[PDB]
Amino acid sequence: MTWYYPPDIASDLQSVNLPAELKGEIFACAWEYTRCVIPNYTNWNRYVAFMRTIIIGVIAEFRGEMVDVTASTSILGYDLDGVLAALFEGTPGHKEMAREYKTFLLITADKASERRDGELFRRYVNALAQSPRHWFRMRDCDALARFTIASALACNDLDDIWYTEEQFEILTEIGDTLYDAVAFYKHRAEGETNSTFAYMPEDLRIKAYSECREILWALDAAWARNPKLVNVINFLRFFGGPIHMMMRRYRFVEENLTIGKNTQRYKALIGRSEELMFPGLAEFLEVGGDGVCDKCRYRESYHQFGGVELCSECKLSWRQYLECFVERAADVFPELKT
Amino acid sequence: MTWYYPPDIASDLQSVNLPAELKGEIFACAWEYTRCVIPNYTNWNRYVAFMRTIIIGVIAEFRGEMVDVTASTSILGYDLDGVLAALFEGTPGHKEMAREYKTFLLITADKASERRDGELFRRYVNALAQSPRHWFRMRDCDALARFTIASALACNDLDDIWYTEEQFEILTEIGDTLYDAVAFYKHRAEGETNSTFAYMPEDLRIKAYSECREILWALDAAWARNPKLVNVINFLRFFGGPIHMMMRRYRFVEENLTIGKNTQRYKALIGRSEELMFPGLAEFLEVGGDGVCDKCRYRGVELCSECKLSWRQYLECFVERAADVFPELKT
Ligand SMILES: CC(C)=CCC/C(C)=C/CC/C(C)=C/CSP(=O)(O)OP(=O)(O)O
Ligand SMILES: CC(C)=CCC/C(C)=C/CC/C(C)=C/CSP(=O)(O)OP(=O)(O)O
Ligand SMILES: [Mg+2]
Ligand SMILES: [Mg+2]
Ligand SMILES: [Zn+2]
Ligand SMILES: [Zn+2]
Repeated sequence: MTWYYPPDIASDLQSVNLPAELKGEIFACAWEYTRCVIPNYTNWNRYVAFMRTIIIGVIAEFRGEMVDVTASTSILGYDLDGVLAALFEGTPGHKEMAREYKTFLLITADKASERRDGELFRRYVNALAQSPRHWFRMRDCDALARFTIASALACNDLDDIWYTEEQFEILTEIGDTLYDAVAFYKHRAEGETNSTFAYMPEDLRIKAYSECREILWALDAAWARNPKLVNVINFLRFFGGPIHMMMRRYRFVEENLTIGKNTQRYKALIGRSEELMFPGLAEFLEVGGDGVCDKCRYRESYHQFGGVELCSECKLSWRQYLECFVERAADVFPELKT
Repeated sequence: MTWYYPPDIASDLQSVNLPAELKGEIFACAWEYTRCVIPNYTNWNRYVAFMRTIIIGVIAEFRGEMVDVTASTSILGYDLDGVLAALFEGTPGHKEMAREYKTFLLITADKASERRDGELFRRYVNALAQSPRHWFRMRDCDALARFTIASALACNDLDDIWYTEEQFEILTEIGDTLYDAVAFYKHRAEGETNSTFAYMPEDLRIKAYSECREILWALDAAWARNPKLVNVINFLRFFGGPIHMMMRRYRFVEENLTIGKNTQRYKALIGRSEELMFPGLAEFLEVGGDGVCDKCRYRGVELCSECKLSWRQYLECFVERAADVFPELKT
């Protein structure tokens, strides 16, 4: 396996002590993922900037101690605010997407370090189980799903396209449900905190893929004749499982071409929430951080999922929320009712 | 489960007696295939023209009797040459792509009808096994591969991009190998005449997918900073397996989100070669028709030990042949 990627990023990470071999695999992952889920572009500078947000994120996912968004320094030799400005300067969601990405670095770096055992990560894992709507919003930011919808419009110079909050919530729910359904087994093997069907009932995993895919086709059909909006649908379609066959990050080939097998720091970051946290996350962490249910089983710190275990009365509410996805979709996207 | 597709094609096939639910299924298939392997467009008119070629093709592929390019009239209520001009007028391969398509209609509708037993089809299936280069050229046309590369350029108003014969051959070999690797099982339980790894040793299936996927990543890299060539790469990448997860035609849900389980007629049509057959097919049929190898078993053809190894060396050779054809891979 040779690692192929544009030379623009081939001398990235000069300040960073990792094997050249590993820099290679990281650069390739950012290229592969960018080309899979933003398969069209008009703006090379934004494309590469997006690639650089994936380079930092890949590193954060497996060596949290190397990435500290709180230090407000160079991150891995990159000036993060300026990379974020190259990407989104003059798009509707610049400031909010800079928050989305910093939240992703903060949480992913904590999860992939000692700091996993700290207050921020405990509050976050607990806050995931607050509610099914809360789950999908945090999972959105963990997967950079609305960040990548914003990035796909930006990289095609669509600086005038945007969505309501509820519209982002439906689009990312479709994307994340589709991915999380295909990535189930892989996520379990890893002991993930962040996988839809650690929380959502396993017996709905096939039905929920099917429903999401179908709605996606329905919105796609409704958006016909506007080729700009194809960049949003393509993100979700290509992210929602297909990347498992396409990216060397995954083991389709290896598996013989088959699919299916310190409370101060918290309070300081909460005070920096306008900088570091997506709109609403600080509230999510204050309300859900300690658990919201007496029967749900929390751990004192964080071939099985590593998160909160929902009690069976909570799981019904999760089941029921999944089961009214079509109505919740048609609701924010009236064009589906037609 | 209901069928979703732009309302532009929702009243196609008014001349065709089929249940509205099968029309719906066919419209969905064409809409879903188009969006999957041509994920961008600028030219909606050309995009609908492409969907309609897929609509006709879906119907040829399961009821050959309902499609006859030979009869020189409208096909399933479409003016075929008109859909093809809507798609390709001003593009560099209009005449060739029209011949390409017509060959697909000719061979697909024979395969899926009584004509399956004719000289023309008998010669075509023997011609598949002439050589591995021949297989990939004919598989190309059976899958509308280069037809779809051309349509991806057209649907994005790239009226001036084209490839040499050699360059299409490699591009479609990438796509057809990736697709045929993944679709192996779907095709074994179908008894396809047209599957790569019925000819290519089955053990190279995994290697080949890997290597094709690796070359497609190398090509993608080389073509960086030229957004218009993404439409070529995107076709091969999304055609080559990922459609099994994305289109309802396939069984990803139903399999629990898993992948991996007369001679007068013949001579009349050769006489209409410039109209009905891709450049060179006539020859492939003339020379290949009665088999090429004393040892190979003809009547899909079953290859001898000598031939099977020659095909092996042709697969193993792929990187060299791609780099030969596309200097951009060497660097
Ligand atoms: C920047 C980012 C979102 C992730 C870094 C690794 C990358 C780029 C993976 C491919 C994109 C996916 C599937 C992200 C889901 S977050 P996940 O942790 O569930 O991804 P995984 O399933 O482990 O690949
Ligand atoms: C336009 C066309 C070429 C085919 C008509 C039906 C469609 C739209 C199928 C999907 C496109 C593919 C993968 C073509 C392979 S032909 P095959 O018969 O070997 O593929 P199969 O696996 O049976 O779909
Ligand atoms: Mg992960
Ligand atoms: Mg078929
Ligand atoms: Zn509970
Ligand atoms: Zn032989």
